[PDB]
Amino acid sequence: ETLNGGITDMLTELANFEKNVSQAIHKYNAYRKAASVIAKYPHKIKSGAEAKKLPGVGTKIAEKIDEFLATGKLRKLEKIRQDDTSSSINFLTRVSGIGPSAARKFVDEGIKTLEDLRKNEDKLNHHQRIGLKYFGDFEKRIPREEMLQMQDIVLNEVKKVDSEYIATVCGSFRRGAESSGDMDVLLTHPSFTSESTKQPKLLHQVVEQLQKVHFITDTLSKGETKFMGVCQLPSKNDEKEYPHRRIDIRLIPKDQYYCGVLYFTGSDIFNKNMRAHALEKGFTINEYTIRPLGVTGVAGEPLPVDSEKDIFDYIQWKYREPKDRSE
DNA sequence: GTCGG
DNA sequence: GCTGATGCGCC
DNA sequence: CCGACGGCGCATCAGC
Ligand SMILES: Nc1ccn([C@H]2C[C@H](O)[C@@H](COP(=O)(O)OP(=O)(O)OP(=O)(O)O)O2)c(=O)n1
Ligand SMILES: [Cl-]
Ligand SMILES: [Cl-]
Ligand SMILES: [Mg+2]
Ligand SMILES: [Mg+2]
Ligand code: NA
Ligand code: NA
Ligand code: NA
Repeated sequence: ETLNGGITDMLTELANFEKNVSQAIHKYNAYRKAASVIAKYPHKIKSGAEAKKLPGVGTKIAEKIDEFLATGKLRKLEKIRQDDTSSSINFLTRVSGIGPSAARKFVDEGIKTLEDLRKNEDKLNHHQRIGLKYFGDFEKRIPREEMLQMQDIVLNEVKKVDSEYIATVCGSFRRGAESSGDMDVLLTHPSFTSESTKQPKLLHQVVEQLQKVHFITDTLSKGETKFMGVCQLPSKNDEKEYPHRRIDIRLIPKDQYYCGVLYFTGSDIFNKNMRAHALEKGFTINEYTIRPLGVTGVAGEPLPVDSEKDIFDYIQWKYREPKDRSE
């Protein structure tokens, strides 16, 4: 039981319908902003009107909140749940590497279930095949206890490649979450800055060492600065194995560490809303820089940054600890 | 879907 | 190959 | 067919 749990689950469910079925990404974003502001609200919502006062709730969402508050359900969602087609499209998007577009296509050709995907593996790309192979594993959360073991493995192996590397586990882990959806690792090295890429293969050396020791087991995508893949803790004899887990590693210029760690710590909705506040203050924020906004459209050169807090400072936000950036 | 130019 | 658009994903 | 909305890495396709 969470305070306005009913409402936020309804809106979250509709968000996912819009993104996955209607391919209406802004409606997705609207529903999520509403869910977010309502989850922050410290009172029980008693009407649509009350909700309408909040930023990002308008007429239509207020009417839905009135309906749900009177009846305990939403007709629109009942119909969507009874629609086999919608339900298949939505389910398939949960496979890593099947987005809304591929899900729709698969369903159009009558591929609607996990069994159907295994029968039509030849229709899937490498990434999708891996998402399917570990589907059950990727559904499951990682207890913090395991995240700590995984961190120890990563930091130790990284140190063995070169002790000038610094690896920081971000995402929900950094936000103090008791369980995590995956492992996000921010990487820096003194040879890679906004000025110069001096050393080649900097990210590659880490990935290959983590592969050598059989921690990283599969690669979904890979470039010079981002690794997206799979890893697994070692297990003991006749102990059942650990689930395979999703891992993301991001290599950021050392001199842009605070912008990177801010981005990688999230949450996602926090980030979008911090970046949104930046815009209405005449700045733009990415994982590399905070820049002031001109007029021609263009951003100006990066502003100096010496902490996560300095970024909040530019935009008139009081600092938020990582744990206070979750939903 | 909402908000604001 | 390029530029630009799309589809996958990340926080 | 009021348009903006947060921003970008990697992979792949279109029209050169
Ligand atoms: N668990 C199973 C069952 C059957 N098959 C085989 C038999 C067929 O050669 C092919 C599937 O053909 P179907 O058209 O029966 O499979 P569909 O998934 O299309 O049938 P449905 O309409 O029931 O979804 O795969 C399989 O690989 N695995
Ligand atoms: Cl939309
Ligand atoms: Cl920085
Ligand atoms: Mg994560
Ligand atoms: Mg996430
Ligand atoms: Na409102
Ligand atoms: Na997916
Ligand atoms: Na991740």
